[PDB]
Amino acid sequence: SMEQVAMELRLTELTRLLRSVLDQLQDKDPARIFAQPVSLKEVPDYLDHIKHPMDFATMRKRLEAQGYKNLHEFEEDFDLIIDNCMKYNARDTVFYRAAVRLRDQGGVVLRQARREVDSIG
Repeated sequence: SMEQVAMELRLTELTRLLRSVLDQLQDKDPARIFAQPVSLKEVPDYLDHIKHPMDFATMRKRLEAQGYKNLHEFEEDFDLIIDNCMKYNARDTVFYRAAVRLRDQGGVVLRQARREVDSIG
C-alpha cells in the first residue's frame, strides 16, 4: 500500500536524523569510554550489577536496522549508557565523571533534536 510506503519513508527519515544525533552525542565522549559494550571477559560480574547494558555500538546496530520507532526509544538507550555507568562506577572515577559530562553535553543536543522531530514530524 501507499500508506505503508509513507510510514516507511517517515521511519527512514527519523533514522537519518537519529544517526546525526548519535554522531553528535558520541563526539561528547572523545575518550571512547561508551563506544563498546562492557567486556564480560574483563568485568565478569557485570551482569550481576547491571541488568540492561548499553553502549554506542549497540545503539548504532539498532539504528541501521531502523529499530528506533521514535526519539523516546533512542533517548531511553542513551540514558541507560549514562545511568548504568553512574551506578557501577563510584563518584570519584574517570568513568562516572565522563558520564556526567556526556549527560550535560548530550542534553543540549537532545533539547533541539526533540524540537526537530516534532517540527519535521
